[PDB]
Amino acid sequence: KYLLSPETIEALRKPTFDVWLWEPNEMLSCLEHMYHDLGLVRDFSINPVTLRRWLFCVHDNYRNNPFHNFRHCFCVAQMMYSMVWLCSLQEKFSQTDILILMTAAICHDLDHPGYNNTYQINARTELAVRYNDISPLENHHCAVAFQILAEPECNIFSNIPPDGFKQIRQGMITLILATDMARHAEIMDSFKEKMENFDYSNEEHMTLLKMILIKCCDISNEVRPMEVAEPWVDCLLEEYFMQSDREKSEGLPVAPFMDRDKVTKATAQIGFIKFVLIPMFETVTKLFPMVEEIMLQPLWESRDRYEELKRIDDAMKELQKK
Amino acid sequence: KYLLSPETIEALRKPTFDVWLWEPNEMLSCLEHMYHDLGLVRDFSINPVTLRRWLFCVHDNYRNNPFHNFRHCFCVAQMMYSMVWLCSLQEKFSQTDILILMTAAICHDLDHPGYNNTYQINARTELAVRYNDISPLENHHCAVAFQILAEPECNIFSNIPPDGFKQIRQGMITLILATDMARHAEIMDSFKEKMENFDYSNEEHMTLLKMILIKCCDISNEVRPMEVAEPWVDCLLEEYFMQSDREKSEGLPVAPFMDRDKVTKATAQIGFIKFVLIPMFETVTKLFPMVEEIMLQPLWESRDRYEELKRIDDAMKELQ
Ligand SMILES: COc1ccc(NC(=O)[C@@H](C)Nc2nc(=O)c3cnn(C4CCCC4)c3[nH]2)cc1
Ligand SMILES: COc1ccc(NC(=O)[C@@H](C)Nc2nc(=O)c3cnn(C4CCCC4)c3[nH]2)cc1
Ligand SMILES: [Mg+2]
Ligand SMILES: [Mg+2]
Ligand SMILES: [Zn+2]
Ligand SMILES: [Zn+2]
Repeated sequence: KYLLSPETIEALRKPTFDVWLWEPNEMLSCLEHMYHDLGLVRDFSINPVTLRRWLFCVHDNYRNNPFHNFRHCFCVAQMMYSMVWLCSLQEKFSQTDILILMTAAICHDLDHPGYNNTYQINARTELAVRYNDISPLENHHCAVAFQILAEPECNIFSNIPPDGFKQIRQGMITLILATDMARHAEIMDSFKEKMENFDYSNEEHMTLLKMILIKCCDISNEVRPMEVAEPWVDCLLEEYFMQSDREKSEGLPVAPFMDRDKVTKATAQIGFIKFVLIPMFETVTKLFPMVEEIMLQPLWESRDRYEELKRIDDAMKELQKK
Repeated sequence: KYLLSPETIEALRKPTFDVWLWEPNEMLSCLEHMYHDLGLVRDFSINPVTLRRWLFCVHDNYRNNPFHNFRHCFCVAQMMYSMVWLCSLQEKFSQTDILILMTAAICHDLDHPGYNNTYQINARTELAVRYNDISPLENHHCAVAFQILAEPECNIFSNIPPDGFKQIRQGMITLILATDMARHAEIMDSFKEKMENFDYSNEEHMTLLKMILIKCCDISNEVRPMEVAEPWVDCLLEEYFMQSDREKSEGLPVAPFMDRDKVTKATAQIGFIKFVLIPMFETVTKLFPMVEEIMLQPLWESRDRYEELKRIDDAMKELQ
């Protein structure tokens, strides 16, 4: 099982990579390859043995949730990796920025519990109390990421000078905190503002672009081939129901899109695709045209397919009406 | 002792109150009085007994630092109390806002370790790593505040509907997080921006004002009579120097303004009074003119005194 075939290693570079075919060790090997392949091990003097141990801690710090598990972690990092090639991001970003994008992608959901921020806050959990209701999950993911890096045996940054560490740390924090969907509209507005006259030499412009990139990868499941993308919806709804169930037997509010009685696989995706994914990737296409064909296309197909599924679903519902 | 006298109860409403005369149990009694006096106990159905246990928990959660200790906590709240009367804040703010201001003031520095954010961040402390370098101390103060309020025996908000709690919690977090001096100019800029045409109806305007109010009380030591204020400068430097020593000892960056070899009592206060205190109180005076005579005058006087103490210091150094 261990040892990636050259076929796999080449497939790893595209958004068509079948993320379900592999097990922890294989995905870990793939992640390891990405760091070597992108020139990060080289340019940052990353002890290659430390790189593997680090990946092991990361994996150990992910929970067995239906959706927010290590495989999701792998999907986001693999999609980021695909973006780097598709958009030749190495022509626009320094290696440090590439390191930040990949590492934040891998760490962005560390120790996720399976219940979102709205639950944390409403249920006044320890995390919501610790972070004063401000992106409790994302703040936690960052903290865990750096508690891991604080451990010598897992410190892939041990050979980077202090100034570079601070720059990397700051960049990662910004990107991980940017994955909080509550800030989606805000961040999209900020990006579309800079978008009027984007400037690659403008640090603030690049910061927003990196935020949009990790955001894109985080919710990119529907960009993948239908057979690869569809099973994720079930995983998502499983986790969502696990929460709405709890919020119900606790008297806490319940979100409709998480309601076991109102949400279907299709209605869970149609809106998300039309008003979240497509708009975001469209803006990104204004910067990278190749994105439209490789990523906006599968999104359009997915949207149409789900709208058809919804009609069959509505038909069955009509037959259940009394 | 813990039974405040009529004289004490009346003096407690002015910024001239001598905070050094009382012991913790007496200060606790004073704080307790403030909640009854302001109508917070009535209007929020605070169980009087719970109010006492809570204050005891707050007190227990402050550390014995030379500056950031329970007495600092008391000064800020006592100054906020003074302000409510001086500016007639109950005419401008709801009882919920008064509650937010008073409770935030009391909890704003909970469990402060005696070393600022720069130290937490540079030493990569547990707190800095937990808060991702974002106002680690203030975030912590706020977390402890609600960890205490989470305990049923200390929950002074136990009889407040959920919607009220949320509005209060959000308010306190905003105010406690606003006490990070790294954000001083930023907050002053936003406030002054609103001040171009202040609107008591505008919630965003009122949020900034509350932020400025708590900020004023937090660094209001020099507004107090010279005899009350003077001792604080020594507590301030003691704490500051404890940090710079440690930083030197651990090979960490040292901030000149906290450096034991460069800071004198006069240089510590002059700039602070002239560029932080006065400008901030000047803007507030625009909304509350009575503040000029009660808080600015003491400031101008302290400024002039410390400026003189400086010329004397320089002449003494020069003489050698
Ligand atoms: C605007 O903030 C939002 C936060 C969560 C959602 N969730 C959805 O709309 C649900 C019903 N559908 C959905 N489809 C996806 O493929 C997908 C991928 N990620 N996510 C979620 C984004 C938050 C974490 C999981 C998805 N949600 C939608 C919007
Ligand atoms: C602009 O933000 C700043 C933050 C801290 C300082 N500190 C100082 O200037 C020191 C030397 N003097 C000073 N005098 C005071 O009466 C006073 C009261 N509080 N503080 C500090 C405010 C931050 C916490 C302690 C004071 N600092 C100066 C400026
Ligand atoms: Mg997340
Ligand atoms: Mg403080
Ligand atoms: Zn994620
Ligand atoms: Zn303070």
